[PDB]
Amino acid sequence: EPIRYAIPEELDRGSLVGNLAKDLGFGVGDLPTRNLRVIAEKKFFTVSPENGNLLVSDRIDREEICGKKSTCVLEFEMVAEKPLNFFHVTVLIQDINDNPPTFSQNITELEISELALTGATFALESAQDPDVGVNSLQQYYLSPDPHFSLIQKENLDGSRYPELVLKAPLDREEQPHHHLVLTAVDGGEPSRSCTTQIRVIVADANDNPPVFTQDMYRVNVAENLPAGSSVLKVMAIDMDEGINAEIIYAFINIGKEVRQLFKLDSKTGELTTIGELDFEERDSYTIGVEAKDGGHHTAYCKVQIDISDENDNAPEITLASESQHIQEDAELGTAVALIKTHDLDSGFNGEILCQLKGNFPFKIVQDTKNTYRLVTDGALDREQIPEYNVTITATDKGNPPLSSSKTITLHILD
Amino acid sequence: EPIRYAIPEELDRGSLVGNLAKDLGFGVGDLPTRNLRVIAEKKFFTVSPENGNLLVSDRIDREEICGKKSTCVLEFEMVAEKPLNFFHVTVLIQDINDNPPTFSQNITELEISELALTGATFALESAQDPDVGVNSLQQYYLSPDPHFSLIQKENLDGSRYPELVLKAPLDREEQPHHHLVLTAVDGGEPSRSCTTQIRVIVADANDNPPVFTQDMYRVNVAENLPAGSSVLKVMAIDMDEGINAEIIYAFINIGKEVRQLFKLDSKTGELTTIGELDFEERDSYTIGVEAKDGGHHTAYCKVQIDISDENDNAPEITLASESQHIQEDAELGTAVALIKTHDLDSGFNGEILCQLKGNFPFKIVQDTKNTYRLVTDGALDREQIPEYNVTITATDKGNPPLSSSKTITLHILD
Ligand SMILES: [Ca+2]
Ligand SMILES: [Ca+2]
Ligand SMILES: [Ca+2]
Ligand SMILES: [Ca+2]
Ligand SMILES: [Ca+2]
Ligand SMILES: [Ca+2]
Ligand SMILES: [Ca+2]
Ligand SMILES: [Ca+2]
Ligand SMILES: [Ca+2]
Ligand SMILES: [Ca+2]
Ligand SMILES: [Ca+2]
Ligand SMILES: [Ca+2]
Ligand SMILES: [Ca+2]
Ligand SMILES: [Ca+2]
Ligand SMILES: [Ca+2]
Ligand SMILES: [Ca+2]
Ligand SMILES: [Ca+2]
Ligand SMILES: [Ca+2]
Repeated sequence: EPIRYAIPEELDRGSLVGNLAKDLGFGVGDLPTRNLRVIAEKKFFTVSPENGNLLVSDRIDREEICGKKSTCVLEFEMVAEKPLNFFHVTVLIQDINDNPPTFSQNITELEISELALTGATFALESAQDPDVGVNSLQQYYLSPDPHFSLIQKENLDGSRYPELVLKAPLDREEQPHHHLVLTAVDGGEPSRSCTTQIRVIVADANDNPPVFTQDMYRVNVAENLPAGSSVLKVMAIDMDEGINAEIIYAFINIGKEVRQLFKLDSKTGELTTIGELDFEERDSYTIGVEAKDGGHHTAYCKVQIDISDENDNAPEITLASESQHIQEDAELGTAVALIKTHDLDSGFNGEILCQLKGNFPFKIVQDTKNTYRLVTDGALDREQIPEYNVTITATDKGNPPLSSSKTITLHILD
Repeated sequence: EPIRYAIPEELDRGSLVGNLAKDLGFGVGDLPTRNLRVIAEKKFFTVSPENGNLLVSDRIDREEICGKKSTCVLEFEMVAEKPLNFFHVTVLIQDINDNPPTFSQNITELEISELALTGATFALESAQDPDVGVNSLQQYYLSPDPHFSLIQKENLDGSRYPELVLKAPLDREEQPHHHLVLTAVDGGEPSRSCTTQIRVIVADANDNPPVFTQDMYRVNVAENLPAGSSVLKVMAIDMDEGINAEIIYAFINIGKEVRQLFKLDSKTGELTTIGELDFEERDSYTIGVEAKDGGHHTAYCKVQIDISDENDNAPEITLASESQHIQEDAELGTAVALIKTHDLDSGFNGEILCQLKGNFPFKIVQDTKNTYRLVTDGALDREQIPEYNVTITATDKGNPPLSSSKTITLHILD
């Protein structure tokens, strides 16, 4: 007694579903006398009491009725009169591919670090299709990109979902963004399609250690350099981004001799002096510099600071004599006093020229480069001149030249 | 004429350096008459005018005089009288191993990430030795540790510096700290030594992706569940530290049908309901959950939420008749009205028991599980009772049971 029909959805009003009169043993000779009607909470079908045909009266949208059910059937009752009887009529609504696939968003972003190995799989969002059956099964295609490809797997129910695969390593320092296009095409007639853009943001990874612009920082300064003066500036380049590019500079393998003399900026890398340079104490400094980032990648270089000799030391004079006593009967050339000179500076700043300032019966006789001898070159007499105030002046050959004066009293004994 | 001596440093006062009288052709017969003296800005040596010997007068510290020079010589002048002459005396001070090595700090810290490959080299700070020669060359020894070893290289000048090498991979999740002891021993007699402790801090690396406690979160709720009620709580474990352990929870591959129904906490991972559940619309929800950390490591699990059927729908009654008109001459059993019942709920909540509330000359005759027929079971007469107000009550078999009342007026025609 029950009867089932099968019509496609989205049929215009008046489309023939079937002949309920012919298909139930109802002769037309008593059709209007039985008043064939259709009772239903949702009025989707009507019956013409003239011929007994079951037609449609409203829009039959399968997605509004059943949704995503595999089978969409409608069960209503038909009422006849004289006598009153019920006729259960089932109507299976067939699904047509009238709805295209849709992604949740037109543009989707994905963050992938540079450390993604070749072959890494990244999950993608599947497209939804309001239809069922073959009109809902999707085929996913990715636009050709030399870095990314697409693999398509199936679930247990047969539904297909895309997954992004990496076929080329990602280098943010070469290309931080990748624009892909994913297209979902269902397997119905006609084949409806939709596209979406995938913005792949290459996340930074600490894979580039710091690199100094110079493997050796060699500079020459003077020892009279004041404290705090700028000596040089080391520079390191880190091609990464953010914390993986911030560089801190610091000294390594250093001692208190150099720690109390120089200062390295932890941010700008400027090398200054916190102490006093002295060419006589140390003429060359070799310091190791460390460049470290957030990823603990270290870079090492050496800095050599040369110091020039400045004429900041005056020649001192050392004298010696036989209790600074001279016999008035001494012969010409008798050693009266011994002179020793030395200058702490090097080069021509250390060479000394000793002079005899004044007019005395003596003369300077050079023996070595630093030892002089004061001999007699005139007559002596206690009752005439009892004492001589001999002044010795030694001047270096630097620029500006410095000198010192050493006066010794030489008594004349009888 | 110049003469050079060679004595070790740190000699007590009165130690014999040499016989300047014997070594310069000076007979003792005229030794005190020449008054042998030593002129020097830094008084380190003296000469006894009785025998002509050159002795020491103060502490001879080679580190205070020359520092770290390879050769430490002292050049002073000797003064003789009658006649006055100069005698240049050179004294080479030999270095003794009287100073032990020293590190810049007793405890040094080093940060090494877990990604350090087997064989990675890490620079160490060398020990300083105030002496020179073999008394300054250091031998570095590291305490045996199954993770670290020591390699020793030489510079161009022959000085030796230690470097730390990694022979076993570092896992912070297994051991975040490593306590090492580095010892520096110089090559002098006696061999002086010093130690230092190296605190190796294993820096964290995002190498542990999130892991869910359950690969499947299956729960069953009721459709009358209010909005905002706690459904379940997903949990992910990240064994890393800091940013590499903070986990965010979010839905993946979801649509507006489920997005408008549930809410996943991005921090606590608690799943709540922002919509109204309906067993008649959908009975099971399958949602994908993503667990992502700072290192972009993803973890995926599925959550299945089942819904129980609640008796929240009352059975509705559909009636039909021949214009609700009855002939008073109708035979017993004539179909007067047609009854159709259906309940949207499932199970026993959907099964319906139709009753005939009141006393009328009619009775309910069941045809199918949902269709009833009201037939005649008594006499009829228009002039006696012209109309009947038949009340139909249909009650479901749920808990609590719900029911509806449908009253139709049936006129008696003559
Ligand atoms: Ca449709
Ligand atoms: Ca459809
Ligand atoms: Ca479709
Ligand atoms: Ca890179
Ligand atoms: Ca990078
Ligand atoms: Ca870096
Ligand atoms: Ca100076
Ligand atoms: Ca100088
Ligand atoms: Ca000078
Ligand atoms: Ca010493
Ligand atoms: Ca020494
Ligand atoms: Ca030593
Ligand atoms: Ca680990
Ligand atoms: Ca870790
Ligand atoms: Ca992690
Ligand atoms: Ca409900
Ligand atoms: Ca229900
Ligand atoms: Ca019910």
